[PDB]
Amino acid sequence: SGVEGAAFQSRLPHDRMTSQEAACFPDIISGPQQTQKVFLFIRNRTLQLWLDNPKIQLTFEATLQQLEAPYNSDTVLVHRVHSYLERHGLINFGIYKRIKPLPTKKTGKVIIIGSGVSGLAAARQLQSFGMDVTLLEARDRVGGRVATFRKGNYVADLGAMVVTGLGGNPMAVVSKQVNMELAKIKQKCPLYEANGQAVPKEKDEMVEQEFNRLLEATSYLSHQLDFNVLNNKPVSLGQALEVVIQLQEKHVKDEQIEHWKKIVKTQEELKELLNKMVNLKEKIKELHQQYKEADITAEFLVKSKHRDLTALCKEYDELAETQGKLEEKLQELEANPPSDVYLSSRDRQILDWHFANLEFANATPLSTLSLKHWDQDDDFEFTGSHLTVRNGYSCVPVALAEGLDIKLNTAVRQVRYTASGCEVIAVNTRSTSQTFIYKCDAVLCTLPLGVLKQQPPAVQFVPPLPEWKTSAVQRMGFGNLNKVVLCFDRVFWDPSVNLFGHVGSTTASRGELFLFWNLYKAPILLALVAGEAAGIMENISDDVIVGRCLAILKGIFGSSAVPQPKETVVSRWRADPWARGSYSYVAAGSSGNDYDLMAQPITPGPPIPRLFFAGEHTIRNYPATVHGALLSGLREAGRIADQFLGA
Ligand SMILES: Cc1cc2nc3c(=O)[nH]c(=O)nc-3n(C[C@H](O)[C@H](O)[C@H](O)COP(=O)(O)OP(=O)(O)OC[C@H]3O[C@@H](n4cnc5c(N)ncnc54)[C@H](O)[C@@H]3O)c2cc1C
Ligand SMILES: O=CCCc1cc(F)cc(F)c1OCc1ccccc1
Repeated sequence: SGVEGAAFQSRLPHDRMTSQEAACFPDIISGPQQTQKVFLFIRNRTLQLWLDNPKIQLTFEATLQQLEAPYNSDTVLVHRVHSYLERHGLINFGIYKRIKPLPTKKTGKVIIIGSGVSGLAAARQLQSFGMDVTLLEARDRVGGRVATFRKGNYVADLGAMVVTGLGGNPMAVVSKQVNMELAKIKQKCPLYEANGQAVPKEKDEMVEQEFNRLLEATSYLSHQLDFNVLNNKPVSLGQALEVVIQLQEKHVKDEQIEHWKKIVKTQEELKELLNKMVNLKEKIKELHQQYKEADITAEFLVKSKHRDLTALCKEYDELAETQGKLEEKLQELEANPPSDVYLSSRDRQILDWHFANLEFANATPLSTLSLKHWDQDDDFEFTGSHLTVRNGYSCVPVALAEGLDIKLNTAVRQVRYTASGCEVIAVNTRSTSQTFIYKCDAVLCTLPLGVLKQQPPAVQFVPPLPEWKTSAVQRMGFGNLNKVVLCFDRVFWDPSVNLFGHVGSTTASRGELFLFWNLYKAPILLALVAGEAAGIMENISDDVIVGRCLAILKGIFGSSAVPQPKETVVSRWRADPWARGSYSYVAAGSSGNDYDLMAQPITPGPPIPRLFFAGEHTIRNYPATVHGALLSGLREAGRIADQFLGA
């Protein structure tokens, strides 16, 4: 349906009130059910008006004018619902044409640290709400971990590049607003072994299905058997995977043992039976001779010796009947051995590609992921196919930056917050002698988790952050993932596949250049460096790592088919001082709850909150994504306006 679709697209149940709405509308939840349905229709229709045209501000008046009778008669309720949706960034978010120009006198000063998607999303909200907002950004550009390389006709994303399903995804709104060219990813992903040979289809399917089985077994261990703690330590996904593989190997060795036992027993029966048949020949050879050694007692002696001879001969033919039914049982047993091994050496390498793919998705070696919680956010996945941004994902933060007071090359060094306000201290990155002091009423910190983890600290908080916050910072995972960009003047790969895989030769290096992406107008290939390889490869120069790419590609397509690239770029996110990694993951011994602790604002002791937090590491249901960063900025903007302008 139409207004039901609008609730779904807003990640809301179309036919009941959320807890958040119950808090804000307690008179509605406690009142008659009929009025609750009116509330839900006003809410849903208001979201539909916005989602149907997110390029213009949806005002209260225009909401009222487009509601059909009887709904356009309860002016007060319509206003209450519009204001609530607006305050929480469910309408009039992103970048859109303002109908109401900005208030000329501001109310409250907010310093936002960092001009990534979360800081930008919050900044636009707070500016719409009539506040004085300034973003301090250490880089010479906006976007943070959205970072697009552009040169000539080449476009390639070094940070985020994939939009997950559009159903429920706020990026569907921003896409319409910014005019992103999205393109669905084709799922075919052929694999090539380290010698460049294609993986045969049957081995590809067999190994992939084994990967699915092994992973489901860890989830059974975790969520049915509650094997999550061992020797007082949290179990990791990698650790659980090693256990389920050990049991598969045990199973192979057992069935092998059973099979050898069947062989041996059959051999022993034949050995015994032949020995018995031997003695029966000796017994018949002795009688067959006493049949030639030969009257009335003689005419009856032949009858008796023929009766005796041919009975042993019938005994012997029957034993040769069992002799065949045994050595034919032996013959098919030797021809049907169970498997020698669980995984052939090549099978294992292929299985390690699927693990590498998973270390890509989580940005970290599997031995670091929480067995119990590594996928705690699964239930919030959007619907629809995934897409890539053919024109470069930077179009989103560049569009969101329009009209904001943004200070580039301005690195925050110290954040001071008291019950009387805040001071942010920053230095010019092009001239670190120049110092700046920004006074404000509130600070919104969107610093990446990697920067918050840095010891000694990059940014100093005065007073120091509370222990409950720093230990959450300490527990949470912050992973790494890197990309080599290869720009050619000609397409030598299969233009109709967006993905192909390189199967590494060893487990430890399985994430090295394991996945290639064909996404762009110009002849560009992105290769991923995942897992353990991601951090280690940053110590390799561009030319050497490009050379290793070209060797892989020369192995797959032929040495003469691969020309030298015209441009190359290599990300080093861990070594990047303004990121120190790629994105959070749920570390063993962490949980979703640490994401909630990260979102919690700080209040100076006895008072009102001064220091606020946004960023991909602060949103439990959508971590490590652009849409999660965006949603987190909208959330903190609502919280800050509630504090400084009233709920
Ligand atoms: C390699 C890679 C691949 C990814 N792929 C997937 C994908 O395809 N799709 C997806 O949805 N997500 C993906 N992500 C994750 C996604 O990009 C991030 O979750 C999101 O961009 C983070 O936004 P943020 O606002 O939380 O942080 P950021 O974008 O990092 O914003 C924080 C900002 O603070 C700035 N800053 C740092 N230190 C200081 C300081 N001292 N003073 C001032 N400013 C400072 C930084 O420069 C930055 O601009 C990927 C990320 C990376 C790096
Ligand atoms: O390019 C960087 C990948 C960024 C990323 C980080 C996430 F936490 C979740 C994602 F959806 C995602 O991007 C698409 C993706 C989906 C599944 C498996 C791997 C990647």
